[PDB]
Amino acid sequence: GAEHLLEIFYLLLAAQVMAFIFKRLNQPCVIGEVLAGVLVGPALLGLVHEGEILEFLAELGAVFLLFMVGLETRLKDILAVGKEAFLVAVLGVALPFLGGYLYGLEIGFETLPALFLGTALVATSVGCTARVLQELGVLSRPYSRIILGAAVIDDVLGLIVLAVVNGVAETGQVEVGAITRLIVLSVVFVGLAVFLSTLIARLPLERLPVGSPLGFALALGVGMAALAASIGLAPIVGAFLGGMLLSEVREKYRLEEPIFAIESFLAPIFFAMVGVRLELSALASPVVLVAGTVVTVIAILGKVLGGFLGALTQGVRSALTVGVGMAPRGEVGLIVAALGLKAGAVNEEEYAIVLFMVVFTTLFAPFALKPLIAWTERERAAKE
Amino acid sequence: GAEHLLEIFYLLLAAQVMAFIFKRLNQPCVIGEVLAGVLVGPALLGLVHEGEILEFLAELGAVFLLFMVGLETRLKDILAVGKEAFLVAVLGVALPFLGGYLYGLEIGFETLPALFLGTALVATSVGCTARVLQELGVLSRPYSRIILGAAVIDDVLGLIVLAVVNGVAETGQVEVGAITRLIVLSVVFVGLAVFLSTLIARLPLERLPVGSPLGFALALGVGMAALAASIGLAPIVGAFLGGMLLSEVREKYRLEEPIFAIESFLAPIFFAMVGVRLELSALASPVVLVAGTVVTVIAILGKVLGGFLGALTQGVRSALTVGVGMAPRGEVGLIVAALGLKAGAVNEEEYAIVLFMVVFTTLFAPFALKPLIAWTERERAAKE
Repeated sequence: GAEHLLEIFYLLLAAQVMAFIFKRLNQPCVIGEVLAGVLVGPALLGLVHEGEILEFLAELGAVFLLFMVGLETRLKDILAVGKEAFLVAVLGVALPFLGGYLYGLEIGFETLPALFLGTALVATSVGCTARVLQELGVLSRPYSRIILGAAVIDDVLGLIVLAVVNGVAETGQVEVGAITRLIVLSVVFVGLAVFLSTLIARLPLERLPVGSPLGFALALGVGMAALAASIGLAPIVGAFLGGMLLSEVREKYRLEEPIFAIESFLAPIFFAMVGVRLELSALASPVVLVAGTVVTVIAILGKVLGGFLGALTQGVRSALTVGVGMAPRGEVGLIVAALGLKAGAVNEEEYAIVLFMVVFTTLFAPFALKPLIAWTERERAAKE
Repeated sequence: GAEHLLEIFYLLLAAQVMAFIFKRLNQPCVIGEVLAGVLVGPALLGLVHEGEILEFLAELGAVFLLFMVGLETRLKDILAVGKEAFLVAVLGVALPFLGGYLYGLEIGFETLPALFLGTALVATSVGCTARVLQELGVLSRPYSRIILGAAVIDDVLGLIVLAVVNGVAETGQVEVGAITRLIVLSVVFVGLAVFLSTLIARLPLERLPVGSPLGFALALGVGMAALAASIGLAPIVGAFLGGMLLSEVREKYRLEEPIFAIESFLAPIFFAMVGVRLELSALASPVVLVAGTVVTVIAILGKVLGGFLGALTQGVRSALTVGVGMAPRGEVGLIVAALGLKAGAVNEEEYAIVLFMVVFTTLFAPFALKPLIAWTERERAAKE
């Protein structure tokens, strides 16, 4: 009711104000839209509290947020690259996950809670890294295609891991059987989506008893997510594949703009509500600060070697650009933390740590990647 | 959760299918988007049931639906007319309200429930009537401006009535004092909005600590609705005035399209959920059919004289065009019925009647108004 209408108004308003601040600070994405949630949240103001309704508008936020990403993914542009991206993607999953789990047990975690920190480090922000390259306008360059190409695959792998970890979360001590079934269910469904998505362009929706091409995209997006839930996979990342289907007809039917108008509404709520859950005790906690800073460096170095050994193919100057470029975590890492806390496998202390590092990784991207792209362009300006 | 994601998917899907059907039947608006709700609803299929979440997504639907209308209202175009529209608007409120209340007591209603049927007959669909004139492309003609101009004012008056009726609904036997306060609160707030809205064009949002002109429109829209609720006025119609503010800067900042992309998402849910609440007993009820058909004719004739005596100024040929043009009820009439049922002042039998006539009035508009506009154009083609 009007209880929540108010609450939403304070969420949107605070997010707008915090957004104007951070764009003026030249820190593009997924920072102020959280701290705005902290601000308007219980911890500081308390104009908004977490209700079941505002928890759902946070789901649609994450759903539409990854639906937008799945809509902007071209499977022509990626295939010309991804062989070298799939080398980075596998390293992108492998290196930081161990960094989370191994280091996690040393901070006194259990079996399950340790896996969640790893999965939180597995993810990569595909949204923020693209934003950085857009202003530079350098994205057309190949070393940018690898980073984004890997980031797409990596986020899909971050789902399957998270899905398995949650399968072990729901039911403890789960045998490898239920795990292996998710891996098969995931791979086939994705491959079927990829397979179907390639067959979409040849099939216009005109025969479908549909009232308009926008409506069908939505109805398909929510349906693809709901079906993913019935299979026992995260609905958030079940919509991303529903957008891969429509990514080829993206321009033809005029989708990208309106679907972004919806997403630009709901996506703020998701990032705020994640900030709402943060605590005063959580922020500035003596052990969290140390281990939070440490695990952050573990995340970077893991990505450096992962973005080097995997990107080693193209060049030295390029390999470094990929190592730093895969640094940001952002959206999915929150969908991990957000998922883990609600299942009850994530402690308030852990949630602080995850929200601590994602902030500092996103802070690190423009302060680092920006001069490197310049230096790579210089070396290529000589040898061309 | 995935319970509702599913439910939403069946709502959107059914609405899309029912929309393709009705557009093919040449019955433009707010018919299949309800019966789709009946279809997927308990009464027939039962894939969707009414939860608290899907009741809220029905509110945002009605909110964004009237926010869209308030955004498309120009206060330059209206002022050149409205003197003759305000003659129709007052008749538009006066005639059918008595038709509801007087006739209502004869069907065995009480004091309060009788007022709701009247208020349900007070409203006019501004959305459907505009749609009809768009295809004909005749809307630029003046006799179309009166109908729409009156329809805008009428819907604002339909709010204040409904607000008073609800004030008497919440607390029984309410003294004229609390009623008179709402009338003052309503008139001033609207006049202030109208006053402010005229002062908006001179003031671009550029100085506001805002991240983007879309975000501010939303945050303002929800805020204007939430503030309306705290005053004890329907939030649904508190957003309409928040869009009047932005109606002058409508084109400048590129709002109309994206805000319609959101509304084209949420607005279906509102019309479906209204259909969901309908009953098998409600549909095809022996007394409902009679009184439902009767009160429908009472609604038309009330609008005929109201759209004649008020529109009598321009011409005979035009006066008839207005009488029929004000026939459709649509959106707000549901917001009445929907409001009345939840407060508990509306019986299942009454809800049937209101949803019965709005269907038959909307059905009546194209089957009637269409040839009349032609005949008015012919008489004007001779005398020009």
